[PDB]
Amino acid sequence: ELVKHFDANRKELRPMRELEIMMNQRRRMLTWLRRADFESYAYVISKLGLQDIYTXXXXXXXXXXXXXXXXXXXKTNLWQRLRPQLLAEDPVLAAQAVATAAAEKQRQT
RNA sequence: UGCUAGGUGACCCAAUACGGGCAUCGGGCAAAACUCGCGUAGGAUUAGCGAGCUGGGUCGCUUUUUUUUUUCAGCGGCCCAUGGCUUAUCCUUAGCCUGUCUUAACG
Repeated sequence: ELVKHFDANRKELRPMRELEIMMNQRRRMLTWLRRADFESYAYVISKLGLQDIYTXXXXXXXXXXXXXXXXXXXKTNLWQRLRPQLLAEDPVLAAQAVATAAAEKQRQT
């Protein structure tokens, strides 16, 4: 609901720090819980439907079939960078992004 | 592989009588050569490595030789898995360690 609010409001700045605090503590919680109780980890990111976000390294891929996804660069504003990360780790938000993109492109047409 | 001692000689030299060289065998211990575990000058005004930059298969990788058992590497050619590192590369200083001097010691 905050990412819906935050394509709605762009120039908000105070609890966007709090938005970062939720994203970072959620990352801490998954990366702890995978080490701690793996069945609960898999259970939750199947029920919510989330990918793996755990950590010259590999992000715990399988034995074979080593499909990969790594992004490293070779001055920004806020929401122009905080939007595609939160789109990137979460597939439901990517689905909402492509759905509202098709919605606006066929609503303007 | 290299030394020293042995034992052999259808060989050569020496011998008022006998030992040396020369070939081969094998006992003793030995070097050599390779591999990896770590250590190691600073520089971001060196940030990507202009590269096979790492790995797997295939050969080529110039010898059989005592009983159940025995023989490295990208080093080159070919495919191929697309990865390997990130003080990685690049620069400039510099042989390295024990040493010697000092400090009470650490340095």
